[PDB]
Amino acid sequence: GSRVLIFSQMSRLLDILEDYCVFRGYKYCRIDGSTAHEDRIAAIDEYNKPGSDKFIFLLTTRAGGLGINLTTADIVILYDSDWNPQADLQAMDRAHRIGQ
Amino acid sequence: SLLPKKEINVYIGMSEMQVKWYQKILEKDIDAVNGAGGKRESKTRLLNIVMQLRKCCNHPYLFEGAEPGPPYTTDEHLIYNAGKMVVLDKLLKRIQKQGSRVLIFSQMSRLLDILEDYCVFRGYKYCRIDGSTAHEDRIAAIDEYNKPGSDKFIFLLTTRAGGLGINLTTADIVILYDSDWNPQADLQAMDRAHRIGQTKQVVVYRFVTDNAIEEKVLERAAQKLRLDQLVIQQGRAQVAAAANKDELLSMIQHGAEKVFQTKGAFGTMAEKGSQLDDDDIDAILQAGETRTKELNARYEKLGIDDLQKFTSESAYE
Amino acid sequence: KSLLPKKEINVYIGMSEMQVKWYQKILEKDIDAVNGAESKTRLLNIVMQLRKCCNHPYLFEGAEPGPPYTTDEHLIYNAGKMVVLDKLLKRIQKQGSRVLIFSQMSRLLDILEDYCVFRGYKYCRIDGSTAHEDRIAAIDEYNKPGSDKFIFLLTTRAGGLGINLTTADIVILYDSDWNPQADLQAMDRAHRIGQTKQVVVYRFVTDNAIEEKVLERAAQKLRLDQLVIQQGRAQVAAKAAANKDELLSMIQHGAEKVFQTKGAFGTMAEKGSQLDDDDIDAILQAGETRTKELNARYEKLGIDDLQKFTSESAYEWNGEDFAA
Amino acid sequence: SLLPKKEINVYIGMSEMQVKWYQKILEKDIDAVNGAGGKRESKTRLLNIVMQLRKCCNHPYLFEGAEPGPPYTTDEHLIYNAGKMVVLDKLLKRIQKQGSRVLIFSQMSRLLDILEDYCVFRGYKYCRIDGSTAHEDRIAAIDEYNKPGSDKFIFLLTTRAGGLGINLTTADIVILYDSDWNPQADLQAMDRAHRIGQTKQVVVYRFVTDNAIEEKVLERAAQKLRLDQLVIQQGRAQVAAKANKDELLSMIQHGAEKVFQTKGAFGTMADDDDIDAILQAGETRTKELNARYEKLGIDDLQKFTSESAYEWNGED
Amino acid sequence: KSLLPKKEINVYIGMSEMQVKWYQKILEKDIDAVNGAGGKRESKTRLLNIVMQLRKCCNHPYLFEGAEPGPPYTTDEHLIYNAGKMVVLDKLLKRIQKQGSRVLIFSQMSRLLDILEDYCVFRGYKYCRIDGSTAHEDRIAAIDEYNKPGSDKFIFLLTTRAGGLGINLTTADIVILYDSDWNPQADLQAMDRAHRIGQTKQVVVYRFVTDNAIEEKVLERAAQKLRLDQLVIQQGRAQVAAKAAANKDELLSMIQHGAEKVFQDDDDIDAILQAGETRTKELNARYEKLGI
Repeated sequence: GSRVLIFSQMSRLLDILEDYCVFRGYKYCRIDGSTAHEDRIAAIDEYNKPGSDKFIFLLTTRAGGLGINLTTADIVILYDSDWNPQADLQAMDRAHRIGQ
Repeated sequence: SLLPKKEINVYIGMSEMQVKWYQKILEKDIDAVNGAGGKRESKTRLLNIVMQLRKCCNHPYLFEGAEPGPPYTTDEHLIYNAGKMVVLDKLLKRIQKQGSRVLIFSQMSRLLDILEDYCVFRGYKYCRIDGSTAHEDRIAAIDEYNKPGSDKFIFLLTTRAGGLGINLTTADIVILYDSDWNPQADLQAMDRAHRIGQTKQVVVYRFVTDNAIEEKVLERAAQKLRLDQLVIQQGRAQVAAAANKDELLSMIQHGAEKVFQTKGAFGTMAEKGSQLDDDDIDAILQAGETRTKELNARYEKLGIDDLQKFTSESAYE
Repeated sequence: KSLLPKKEINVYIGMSEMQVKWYQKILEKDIDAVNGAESKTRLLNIVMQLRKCCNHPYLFEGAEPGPPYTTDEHLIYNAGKMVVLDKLLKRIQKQGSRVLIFSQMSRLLDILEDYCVFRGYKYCRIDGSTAHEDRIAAIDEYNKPGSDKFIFLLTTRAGGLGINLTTADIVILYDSDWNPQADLQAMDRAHRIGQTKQVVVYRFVTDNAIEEKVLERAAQKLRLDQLVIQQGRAQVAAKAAANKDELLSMIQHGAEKVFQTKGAFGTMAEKGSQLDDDDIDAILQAGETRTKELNARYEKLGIDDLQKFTSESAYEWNGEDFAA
Repeated sequence: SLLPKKEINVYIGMSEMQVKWYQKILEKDIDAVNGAGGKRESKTRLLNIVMQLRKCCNHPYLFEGAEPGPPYTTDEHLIYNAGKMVVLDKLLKRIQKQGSRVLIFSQMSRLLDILEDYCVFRGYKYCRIDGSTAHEDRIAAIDEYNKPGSDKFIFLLTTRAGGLGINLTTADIVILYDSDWNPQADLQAMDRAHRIGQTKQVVVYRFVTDNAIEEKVLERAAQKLRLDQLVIQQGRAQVAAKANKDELLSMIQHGAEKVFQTKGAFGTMADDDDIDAILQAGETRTKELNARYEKLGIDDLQKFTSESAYEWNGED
Repeated sequence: KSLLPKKEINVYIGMSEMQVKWYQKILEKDIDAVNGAGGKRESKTRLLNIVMQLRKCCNHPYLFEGAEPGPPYTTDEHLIYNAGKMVVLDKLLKRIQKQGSRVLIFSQMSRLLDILEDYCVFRGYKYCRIDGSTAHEDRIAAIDEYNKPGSDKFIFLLTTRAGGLGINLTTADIVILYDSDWNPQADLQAMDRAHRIGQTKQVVVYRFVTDNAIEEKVLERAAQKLRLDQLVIQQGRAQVAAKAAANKDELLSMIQHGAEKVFQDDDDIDAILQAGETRTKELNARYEKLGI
């Protein structure tokens, strides 16, 4: 019953995970960080909607910005790591913050 | 692994004798007690009342002519005439029974004098650092209590006496007979036994005269302690309020790929083309205010731990 | 009196086909620094050129169609912000509202001057190169009851202290200052004591370009300034000594119960002078309980909820005069 | 058109003679003034002290042996030994000048005896009804004051006989020397001038001894008046607590249109996630409903009587 | 001890396809009163029946005879998916039990508790029941069975009638009002079976409401009845203060006022009326801002 955020340095790796989530029939949203502000607002709220359909959320590590909330997920997977330890540390803090 | 210390407020009452002296102190200057006189009065008058109530919450024998009439003996009245002594007597007894040793701190040296007579009365081996104690003396006092297989049991100190960095990890219990006005002072006295080298769980007991002046004293210090934490935790804010290479690099690279992709006009211009009817403007303003709310409600809620840029971020690679 | 809070709306704007060409040209002429390779002085130039492009291509020389330089509709449709502004001003006038227009670049106000003349918009202007007697002539000519003027062009760092243009209700920040406190001064030329109507502030932001990223970094420093404010309040209260009233509340606490007490007080009354281990276990149990409850009350007071004596905020004007 | 009345408190000091007697009252039972008696104590002991301070705030001559020693003569010290009488003299002097007629009420019949001797000293024509006055007598006193071309100018009355349903609109100024514990009794005296038939503006002047017992008394009556108003305006809240023909129709009709249109299932029927959406949105609608109604008053919740008179359908 | 204020949440529910058919059938078989043709006196009685039949429909179609497929009647999944409230209840109970909470379920209709009884056995929920039936049904025995330490029970089915009898059910923390009583004080008296002295957890009250149907309009009329009842209480309290005579403390504070200070021109005479009227308007302002 857990919900997961998955972070990556490479947007073309998330392209691979997109085809994976379709191959396994997983519901998901995605923020490249090279998306749009309104588009990623929708991706956030749809994942946090009380009663959300989605299960996985595809993210790039430095994408969302500061202080977005994805506490409706409880597990974070860092597919690969940033050079700066804070970028990964802030990726965990999407889930590990006030409201979790 | 150093275990976090256990700090417990032990709320104590007053003996019948203390109530008599507590009433007299309040009575001898009842005008200032009820808040009478001018607002121009210097702080000296009220502060004198605070001192007397503080001494009275410690031990009545700090007032001359209090101890039962001449000749003077050192017996059980030294214990049962002060509520803190009664709680301390069974507390110290239980501390030695479990193989624990204790540091006892106080603000007043005349109270440690009272505790000296208590320790001799009960046959407790003890050491004392006063703040009126020479350097070579307290060195030997530290070593005596820290000697392996030490004879001593209680260590009597004033909250300020020793100085920074002295080590008393051969004790695991700390008893604050009375509290200090600045919380860092009491916190430093706990860290005489709660520091690297301490193996056992440090427990700190703080004697507090419930429903009197010392309970109200304690709330203020707890506030000033909470204030200090907010300052220290926010100490990173002013150094953050220039521009990193990456910060300047992110400003330029932001949306630059989408610009190179574009051959005609950008968003608002490509979709509508430099001509805007009322409906198109209305969407622009509704979309902006919505993005404005979500942006402000996201950042005005943040804390220092999210805004603080690590120094390793400058290590651009 | 009642001063309605200011409504600040970010208006995200695209770029014209001409802007895209120059924006690409700027990125291309120094693609080496854009890629990642060390001096920020090289980057600070790229930033300033991109800001000019987000504002107007005609700020670059040779951009406007060659001589003669004629003022027509091309002054508008070649800049994304101008297209939005022309229709925004058109609606502003229809609803009987007057607008102050600020900018970081005086050469942009020059572009807006040519626009106002081309559209028949009566205007005034304070450039920070404007004499005091010439400033006061523009202030009064704009504020006089039944005034003919409609637009007032000012530089964000014009540096007028205490200038009053409350006869306008709309403020448009054509581009944004790197210090959010400077823009808040420009807002508080209409949104100040004396304003009777709803102040609406439009902040033009070039979407999906450098101006959108600057917008986010401004909110970060804007919040950090609030945190410094709160650290200052918590710092002042922490070093503050007790008042005569604060000392009084400490002395008076429980004084009535002591006068009420004839025998012993509290613990010494509950089980006098000799305490078994069951007595100590009850004191320590309730004592550790009251300690946790006491800490919980104070562990919930954060910087964002501090007793404010002076009511400053990073989201209102500093009173600081920004004459650069 | 009946003009609303102006109510003005006149805060009055006391004379030195009043001060000495105000002290003597508190001195003669300073143990009770300090409140050192038992709770078995009947209200009488403290009520006696209250009455004296009321007598003192009115006029010192109400005490035995207070007025200067024999002989008892009507002089200026009848006016300047009482704080209220000093202000009353100039107020009566100015009211008489502007062609207005005044009703003067009081609690104590022995004070009307003092105003009895005062109006003789000043040459004011007057009437008086004590509440110890006969019926046919107080008809002649009412008519004499209300007869066209009346000689009288002042009307002395106790608050007892004021509230009987009588009519004194021929005067236009009401002076309350002292106030009753029951505020609705003074309002019975104000409504002697301020009622049907009054042609001029009715102004009520209330004499209050500032910084004394009468100032605190004024607050107690001001509370009881506000309490009286709250209970009157919320009175119909109980009959409203005890269904219409229009409510039953709206109850039945609420969703009937949306129901008839349905061809499958209804709103939510047409996952554990599916329950978290309902509970969250249901809590939101609950907040707005409770906030909207729990802030309302009887002006809204009260059903008018004509609301039960279903007549036709505004929207078929 | 700390008794947490109760969280009351309206759970808005739709209707199944079967309910819509019956809800329409009720409205259709009696359209003259619904359209307003009822008249003066006869009409009011006809409308009161339609209300009660719609409430039966909002509860469960099987309350109407001939609704459930003919004899025999077996308890399967059709007992749940044919009623909107049952679907929400089935998953809500699934969450309530999983988080270790025990739930009281109230209802206006005992024949609906009959349906809920068939549901609990169909799902394996241990339960007790009080119908307000005083015929050989000792309600004391079920209370003790539900409160016993380490109890086997999970659900307690009650009629809103039998709830307000001074019975104590503090071992449960969740109350679900399947349907609501017309008198709000009856439901509040039903909530206090769990939310009373003895409760240790946060009491949450779920009120099932059929959205966009008669139950939603009833919900608003209940908010009216609940709020003005508070006003009558406030009037009663305000009534005592107006009838109350002064206490010994009230008399002493009146006497002591200014006692210590005593022991210690027409332009101007007009100033009293200015200074007095200022204080007179000021005095009234303090009390006009009180209100109930």
